[PDB]
Amino acid sequence: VASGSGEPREEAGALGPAWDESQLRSYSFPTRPIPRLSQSDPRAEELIENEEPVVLTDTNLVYPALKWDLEYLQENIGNGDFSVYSASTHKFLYYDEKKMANFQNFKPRSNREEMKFHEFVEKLQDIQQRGGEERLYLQQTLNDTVGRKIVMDFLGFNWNWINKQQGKRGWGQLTSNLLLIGMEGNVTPAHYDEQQNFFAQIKGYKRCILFPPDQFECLYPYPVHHPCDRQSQVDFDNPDYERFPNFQNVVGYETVVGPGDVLYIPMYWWHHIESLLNGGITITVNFWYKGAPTPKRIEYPLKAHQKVAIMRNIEKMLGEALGNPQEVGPLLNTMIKGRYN
Amino acid sequence: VASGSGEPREEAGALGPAWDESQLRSYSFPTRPIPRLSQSDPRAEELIENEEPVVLTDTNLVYPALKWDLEYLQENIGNGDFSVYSASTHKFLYYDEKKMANFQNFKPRSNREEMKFHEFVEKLQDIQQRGGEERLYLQQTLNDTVGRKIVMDFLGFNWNWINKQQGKRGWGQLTSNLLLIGMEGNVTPAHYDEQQNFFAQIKGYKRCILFPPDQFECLYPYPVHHPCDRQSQVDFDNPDYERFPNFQNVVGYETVVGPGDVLYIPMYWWHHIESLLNGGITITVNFWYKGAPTPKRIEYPLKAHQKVAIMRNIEKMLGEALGNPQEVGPLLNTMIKGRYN
Ligand SMILES: O=C(O)CNC(=O)C(=O)O
Ligand SMILES: O=C(O)CNC(=O)C(=O)O
Ligand SMILES: [Fe+3]
Ligand SMILES: [Fe+3]
Repeated sequence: VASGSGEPREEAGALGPAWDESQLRSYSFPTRPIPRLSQSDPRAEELIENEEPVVLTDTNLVYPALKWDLEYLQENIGNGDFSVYSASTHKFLYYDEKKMANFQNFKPRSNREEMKFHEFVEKLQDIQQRGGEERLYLQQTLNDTVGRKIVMDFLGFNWNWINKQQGKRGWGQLTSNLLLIGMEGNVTPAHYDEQQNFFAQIKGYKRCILFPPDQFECLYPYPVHHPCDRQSQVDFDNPDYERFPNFQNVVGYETVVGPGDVLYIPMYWWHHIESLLNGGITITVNFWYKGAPTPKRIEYPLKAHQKVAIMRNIEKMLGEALGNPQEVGPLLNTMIKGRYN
Repeated sequence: VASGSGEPREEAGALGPAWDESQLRSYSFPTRPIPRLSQSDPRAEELIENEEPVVLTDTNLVYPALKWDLEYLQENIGNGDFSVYSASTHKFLYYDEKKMANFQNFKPRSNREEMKFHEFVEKLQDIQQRGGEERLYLQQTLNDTVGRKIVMDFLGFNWNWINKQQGKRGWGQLTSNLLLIGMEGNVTPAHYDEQQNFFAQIKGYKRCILFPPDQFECLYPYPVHHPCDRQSQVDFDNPDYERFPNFQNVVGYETVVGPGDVLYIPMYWWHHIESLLNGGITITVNFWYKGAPTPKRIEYPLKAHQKVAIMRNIEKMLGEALGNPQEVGPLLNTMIKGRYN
């Protein structure tokens, strides 16, 4: 019942198990499986409408990209610049660079580097070819500069299916598609995003651990003005139960995605994403949409995510009103001690 | 230097000390004196402009009322209804009756009773004449229904002086004049008001203990939606240092006012008001003015009182946004734990 990602699937044509238990990292909390369903299955429509995650196995969303790999993409993607994140651990914490102004004691552990696709490939290879232990993770928004064969792939994505989704759920516009290409073992630690995400897996296998927005009190996000806004403060490999006691009560939903699977990551749901150990490189492309417009009159009882939005806005307005984000904390405490705690 | 109210003053004509040390209650914190100055003294103007308290000894503000007493007021004040607060302790905690909706576990210890001036006097007297231990405190806004001799007194207040003050400080309009008539030993426990107050003493002696708005963290006001909004949770006679640890650090300003003295109580300053033990009944009339309009662009550094206003507004908006004031607390805590504390 806490079966996490379940018994690994069998590759077609008796090519054996897709992955095994030992490619997954070990964590302190339990999880139950995300459902894997066909896009024709009305349970899947039901899950998406209710803003619960579902892995869809047959959308054909990025069918033309399943041939993508490093060689094919070097050949075809253009001479635009790609953002490449760097790290000396498997954990790639990310920084909002605009917020770094306001936190001096904030030297960064994952630096961005702009480079050309060929350079990233070279750099990956002189690491492999020399056995160094650094890690890279290309994360770049698909845009104008990409070459023609890639623009044809893109155009062959299943827009008929995803636009009907966008229409049915009343979401806003497609804000972007992020192209992600990681090394085996890379982790994107637990965070939430404020848009709806269809997360289309292309090459390799990723274990995705999701927590509902109602787990906010177990995951201890950073302050909103901090550069790690929206990321959990808890180190999942070494959790500090003294600072984060409710992380002892956290319960997640997990799954392992491979080529052709699309994971719906609903807005505000926490997600922790790991490229399987010793599984080769991973490729994914996501689809971010603004969420449906927020309705005319509030309907009680509020959803968890709207309480999350409320907290964010309190922190943001208070930061503006005090003229300094560093004063948010002291004031919030003055507000609650001996009054609300 | 912590001399509190100082060596008691001598009544003119060798009528002896106005009051003595033993008419004052004993409390845990230190205090320093509020200055007593003449309204001609430019230090007093300076204090008022800077929103610091000053006792003015010679304004003649309510000179025609110094003849007021129970007999004169029964004779002359009309047949309007007077609010009379009741209590079985010296401590008169007050309730905002509109806020009682939202706190069920809120039976009240000081009930209001409407009555005619003659009834209040009778009621005082059958207590005196029978030696019961209940306490009353008439607190009523001066208005239309008062009789002609009282309206003449009123008209003879020193409007020339107080309107020039109102003009010079850019305050808004006179919102009201509260008439207060207390029994000896009555206490109004520590609270703040959001208007500027000239507090004109008429009969008897009151010890006024003020704390600056920056003592908010030592005085632990009730939640804003509570019926005791703006009052301190701390019982000054039996202070709970485990719930209110910073009450151990509180420092106040004190003074003893008598007939003819006017105490400026600046907006947001905490005040605790006690009618001296065994000093007879007290009479006071206050003058409440809306504070100056809040300036176009905020000027950093903010004043303490503006941080207080900011806290109030957070509590109020959050109560509206959640649809229930009882959820304010839980959410504020969820917001700060493991994030800002
Ligand atoms: O794929 C990853 O490692 C990170 N992806 C996301 O967090 C996302 O798509 O929102
Ligand atoms: O005089 C009292 O006992 C109470 N007065 C006040 O709190 C006031 O004038 O604001
Ligand atoms: Fe994300
Ligand atoms: Fe008051």
